[PDB]
Amino acid sequence: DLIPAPPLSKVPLQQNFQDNQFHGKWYVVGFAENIQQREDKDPPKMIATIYELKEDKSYNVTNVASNWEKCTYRIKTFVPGSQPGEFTLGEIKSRPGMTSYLVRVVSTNYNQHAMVFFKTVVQNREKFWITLYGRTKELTSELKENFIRFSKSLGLPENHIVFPVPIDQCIDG
Ligand SMILES: O=C(CC(O)(CC(=O)NCCCCNCCCNC(=O)c1ccc(O)c(O)c1)C(=O)O)NCCCCNCCCNC(=O)c1ccc(O)c(O)c1
Ligand SMILES: [Ga+3]
Repeated sequence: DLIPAPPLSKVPLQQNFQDNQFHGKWYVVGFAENIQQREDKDPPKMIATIYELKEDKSYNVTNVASNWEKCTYRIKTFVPGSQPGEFTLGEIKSRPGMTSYLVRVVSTNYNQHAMVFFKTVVQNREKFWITLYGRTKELTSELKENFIRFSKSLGLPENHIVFPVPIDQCIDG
């Protein structure tokens, strides 16, 4: 029953993607995925994803998160794909059984919010998710509604949609 990925042609790409303007810290204020919202857990803590543009035009991507022990810094590379705003994972060989990792910036105004679509295939199991990014940790009802609406348009119902809890530890860095 795991929810199938939509066809990539149904996933918008941000027109005229500006990689310099997309840089820096985004708070992951919402997310939806085909796999789960788990189902035996308190609501998750917010993470930050930091996009640093390298000289070769790929992104160094740092996920900053809080766990009971400490702040974690998980780093990967987004290499440009065929169109501005599309990426694939540099370190794909480091993911056992992974044959594909695709990123598509669906929309953004650069200084406030973004939505990013992700898709992965690992031993022929397809996973996809959408993140709602904010330059601030709080966002308007307006944006939360757009995101919910977008998620549903990709076949993700409301019980697959999660709004992480803002924290100060780790992600204020
Ligand atoms: O196999 C995976 C899954 C995946 O490749 C992709 C995946 O399925 N992501 C699911 C994210 C669902 C949304 N979660 C809630 C929202 C907050 N998270 C994100 O926005 C987000 C977005 C993208 C990510 O890849 C990610 O990890 C998280 C991934 O990188 O997470 N991860 C483990 C990789 C192990 C690498 N070898 C061990 C070294 C230690 N790990 C890392 O350094 C590292 C670095 C960057 C990573 O993204 C990472 O997951 C691990
Ligand atoms: Ga990861």
